[PDB]
Amino acid sequence: DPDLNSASQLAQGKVYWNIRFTDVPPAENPNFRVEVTDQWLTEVLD
Amino acid sequence: SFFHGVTVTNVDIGARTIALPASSVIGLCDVFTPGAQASAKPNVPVLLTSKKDAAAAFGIGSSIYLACEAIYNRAQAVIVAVGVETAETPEAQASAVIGGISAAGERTGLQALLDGKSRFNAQPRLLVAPGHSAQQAVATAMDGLAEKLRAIAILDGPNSTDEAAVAYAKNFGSKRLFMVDPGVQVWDSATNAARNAPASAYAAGLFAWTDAEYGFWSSPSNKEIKGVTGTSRPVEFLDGDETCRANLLNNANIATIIRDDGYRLWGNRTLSSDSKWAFVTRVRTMDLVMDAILAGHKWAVDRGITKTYVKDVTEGLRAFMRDLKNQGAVINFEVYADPDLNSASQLAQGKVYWNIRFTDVPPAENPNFRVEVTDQWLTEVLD
Amino acid sequence: MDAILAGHKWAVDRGITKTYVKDVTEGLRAFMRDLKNQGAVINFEVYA
Repeated sequence: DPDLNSASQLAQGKVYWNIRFTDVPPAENPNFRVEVTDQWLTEVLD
Repeated sequence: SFFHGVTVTNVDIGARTIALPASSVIGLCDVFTPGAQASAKPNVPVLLTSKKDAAAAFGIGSSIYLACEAIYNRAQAVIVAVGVETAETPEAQASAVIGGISAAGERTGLQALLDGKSRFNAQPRLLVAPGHSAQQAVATAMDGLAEKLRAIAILDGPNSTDEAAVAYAKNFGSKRLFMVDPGVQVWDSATNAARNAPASAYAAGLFAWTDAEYGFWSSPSNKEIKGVTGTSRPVEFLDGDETCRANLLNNANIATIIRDDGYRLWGNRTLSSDSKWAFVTRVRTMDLVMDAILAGHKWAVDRGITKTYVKDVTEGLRAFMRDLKNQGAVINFEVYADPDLNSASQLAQGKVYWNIRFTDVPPAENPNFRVEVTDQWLTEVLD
Repeated sequence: MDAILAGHKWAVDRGITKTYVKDVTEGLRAFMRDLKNQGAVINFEVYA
């Protein structure tokens, strides 16, 4: 820790470490967004 | 020491595979007389797979076996038949086909087709009530049933003139309704004469046949009906004229049965208000690639959003659409995880989004030719 | 114009795939190529 490791905190024996992490969320809702287009319809020409 | 010994783990991080839900189960509902020879209870669904199986459960004289005979003579597919007992008035027969729920807590009429997947694992994709769909009460009940099942409810209009067919087809406006107006004149083996069939089970044999012959992305709108020996009120389709009597019914989103004594279905438009869902082929493939993704991804409901999970759902989704492209169902596709919708706030709730964009194969309902006599290669006659 | 109309009634619901536009034109060039060496036309150009 840059801020919590002060000179007054270190002189009392306290020394702080930050452990930030992001866990793996359970994929409780996979959404699928299906759509019919006409975008690749001109690919039937050659 | 977490463990002193040999661990052998199965990491289970592969991309899975997706199968289609068979696309051809036919939901049937007509009348039959229960007795000694009809071995089915008058509201339970019966799974029928053969013509010998339909006569053993309903009898030969039943009006629902004549709908199985219309299907099994053309194709060979699964039929979830319901069957009802013959009511007194023709008005009270419509309230038995619609059904609803009973005092015993059981679905009775057309609603019993919703039990077609919980009991037989075969959800009906074609909804046919032959002869009763000509009433507006039954055909509105079959439209709401067709969205619960993601099915194509094949209607049939009245056998009156074409003004009574346009005025009947103007009531619906739903993309899961397919109407075949002119009544099939078919041979009756009980009275030894040509009776008028409702011509709705005969189109159901065509939908069940093109899935086994050409695939579920092919409209049945040029294929042939087998048992038909004529059409009541014969429609006109002469040469190429865009003002024929049968073409004016396809312009009103009604399929017809055109040729000399009725051997061609004609029309691939459903009764949709949007021009996007106009073709039956586009509605049929969309309801098939959305029930294959839904039933094929029930392994991924608590797998944990890792990098090898989002990458190995997409690779199992790109490979499913790639197996549809070279099969002939889609033309091209684009499957990708959603960049904007997969926010860090949505991912932290368990929601993770995928986009599946594709184009169906549209039925070539109007192949135009542009012939011209020119003089461009006329100087080629010099050597 | 009456041989093309009566000879393409198989293609009125076949579904537009890449093997359909390629194989209507392949049967349409062969109709004109067999009409060219027969002597009815001089040259042609069939294309989508």
